[PDB]
Amino acid sequence: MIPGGLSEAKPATPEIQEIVDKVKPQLEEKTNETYGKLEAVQYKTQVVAGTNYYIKVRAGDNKYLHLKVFKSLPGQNEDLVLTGYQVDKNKDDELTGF
Repeated sequence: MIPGGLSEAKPATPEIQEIVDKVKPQLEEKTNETYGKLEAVQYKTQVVAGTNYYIKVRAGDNKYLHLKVFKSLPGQNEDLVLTGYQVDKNKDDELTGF
């Protein structure tokens, strides 16, 4: 199907959305939409061998970003990893959510 980090994930936390203001200090005040889509979109959680994370970031209605935070630690513990990473404008443009 096309689940946007559903089930195990919340709607833009005060933490994940803060990331949209750190590495996305433009994508967070650029869409300048008249709604609440200027921040994180949501973050799902799922182990793996360090704890995978899916940070789908929100950039408004026309802009959208995305990330996958992963604390790589499969027994060897060799730094983290982020198989996810995206800007906005219309790349993560995906209307997901229950």
